[PDB]
Amino acid sequence: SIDNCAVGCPTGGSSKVSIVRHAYTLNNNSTTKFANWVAYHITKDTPASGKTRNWKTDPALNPADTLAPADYTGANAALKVDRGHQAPLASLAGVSDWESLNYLSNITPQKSDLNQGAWARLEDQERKLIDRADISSVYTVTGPLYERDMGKLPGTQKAHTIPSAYWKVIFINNSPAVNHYAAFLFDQNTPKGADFCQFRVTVDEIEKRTGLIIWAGLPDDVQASLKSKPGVLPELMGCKN
Amino acid sequence: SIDNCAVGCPTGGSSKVSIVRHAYTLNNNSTTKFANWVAYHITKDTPASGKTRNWKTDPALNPADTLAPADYTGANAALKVDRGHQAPLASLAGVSDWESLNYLSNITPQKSDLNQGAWARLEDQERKLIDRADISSVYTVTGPLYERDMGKLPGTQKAHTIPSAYWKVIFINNSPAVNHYAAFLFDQNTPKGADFCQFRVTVDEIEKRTGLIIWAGLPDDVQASLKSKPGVLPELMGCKN
Ligand SMILES: [Mg+2]
Ligand SMILES: [Mg+2]
Repeated sequence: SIDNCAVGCPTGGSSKVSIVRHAYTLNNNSTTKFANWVAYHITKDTPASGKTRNWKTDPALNPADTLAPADYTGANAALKVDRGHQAPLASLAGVSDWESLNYLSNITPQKSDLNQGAWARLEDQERKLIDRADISSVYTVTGPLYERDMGKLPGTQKAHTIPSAYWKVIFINNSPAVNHYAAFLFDQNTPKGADFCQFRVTVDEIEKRTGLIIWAGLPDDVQASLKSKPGVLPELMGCKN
Repeated sequence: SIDNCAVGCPTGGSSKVSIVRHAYTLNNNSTTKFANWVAYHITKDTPASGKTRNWKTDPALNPADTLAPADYTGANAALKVDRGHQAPLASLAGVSDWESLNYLSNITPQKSDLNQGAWARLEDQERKLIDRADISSVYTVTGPLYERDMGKLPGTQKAHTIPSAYWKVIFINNSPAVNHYAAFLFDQNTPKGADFCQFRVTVDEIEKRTGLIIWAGLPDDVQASLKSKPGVLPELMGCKN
């Protein structure tokens, strides 16, 4: 009874069932150990600052199909990665199941310079959209890409696949059929000082690279036309051209 | 009490007072003899087909400040122009004062190849938007450019200025601050078989070439960012890239 997608959650996830929470809807990958996609819905009631971060194994998954906190030991030192959120904590932690934002189904080993740099700056602008009086929702889908060998977490024996990049698809209010939208894609090795505005892409590129269909409930004609056209939502997020 | 603009009618027109009708809001130019801009609001209830075209002098204007039917005598033979509508007849002819769509304040001498070609095909797609279940309004502003000498109507003694080009700025539903938008600009000499999708521009370009501020009630930051960025509404009208 919770719809975190509005226009249909993505198809093409490796799991036929998705986890549905107030914080987000997520589709796990038991092979990579990370979520294929995470969909969430920011409203005026969802942001909450200063929450704590008790990393925890997601109790709704089989423990063999996801990571545990122990699996991150030594990762920062060896790989210069953080425990990076997919659905962002500060944008969503006002919901009733907020601690699930720190479940490791919502985390990947994300390069620190990306997590703390352009990815964070994009999160900040994404969240700020909800402060506009005429913006009542931000609906986002985010996830990883696996396109090159990224090495392995040193602290685990579990088979897993570290992402090589991350993507984020955003629209406001009711539907990208009528409302502004955006899509971004960042390599893991994006420089710390990068401008997130330089990473705009089409939804079609993300779909072709991921094997997903985003906004899967839209009419075919809407999908074809809008997914090959970069959106204008980034212009409201401080981007030029 | 009638709001044909939603987000503020344009500023900068030569007349300090505009004519407000159910069919449109119009700002006349007593020097050129044509409207500086015409703003209108298509809904599911506004289109009507097959209405006739009884051209008439606008009774709300001083006759010296506008054209009369006699003024068009011989114009097609001299200049290959038609009596071209600014606010489109078929999209608006169901309104309560529809005959005002054929008042000459809503008409200019528009090259036949443009009127019957790309301009008409844009009108058709603009009108078709309202058939979509999720589109409840189309708000448009249209008007001329005055940049080169296009000749004089042979049938009048009045000083007048034939337009050199025509533009159309469109958005759907509530506001371009949140909804898709488009802008188009066509020279008078546009070839008959031209594809209207090849004439997309920014709102900023139209403003700079007219002295107007369109959507003048939007916040400054919304104006600055969106007006320099071509919109995505044309993708819903059959256009690509
Ligand atoms: Mg982060
Ligand atoms: Mg016409």
